[PDB]
Amino acid sequence: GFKQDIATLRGDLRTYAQDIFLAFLNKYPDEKRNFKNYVGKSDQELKSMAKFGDHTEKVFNLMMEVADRATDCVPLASDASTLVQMKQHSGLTTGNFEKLFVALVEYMRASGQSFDSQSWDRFGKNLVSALSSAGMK
Ligand code: HEM
Ligand SMILES: C=C(C)[C@H]1CC=C(C)CC1
Repeated sequence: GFKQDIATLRGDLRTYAQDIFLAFLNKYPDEKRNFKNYVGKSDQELKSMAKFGDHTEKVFNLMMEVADRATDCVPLASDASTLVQMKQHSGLTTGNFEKLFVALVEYMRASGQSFDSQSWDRFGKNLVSALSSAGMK
């Protein structure tokens, strides 16, 4: 289920984080705007941009903590505020997070693994809702 999935992802987090974030940027190429340095780069190229591996892993480190502290795929309001109140998310809307979670769920669906993809989809919905409530537009 969801908790085991957090363990699975954490066991190879660098690899999952890159592959899911790349799935996100390739499904929604306009989202590369948020990361100028990423434009005109193949996946392999991105995977050798220091900022890429480090921002991606830090995104997934914190996403797995927020997932771990959730009850029934509902994140802590305190975690939602943090994501809203981060200066680097100033430009962001819940739409940015929507699309990340659509790509993550689709990645899990297409994987050969028994990810609880329905739980991740509810998690993404609930986090978007929490982000709105915490003041993201
Ligand atoms: C659960 C979802 C997310 C988490 C946990 C998260 C977490 C983080 C963290 C921890 C940082 C700081 C990393 C660092 O610079 O050292 C960061 C930076 C940033 N995040 Fe997010 N993030 C999430 C979703 C998003 C989404 C959906 C976007 C855009 C569509 C985004 C855009 C950015 C940008 C642009 C930066 C700074 C730019 C850079 O990488 O140099 N984040 N995020
Ligand atoms: C495109 C990727 C991997 C970005 C994810 C999050 C941050 C903060 C920058 C790298």
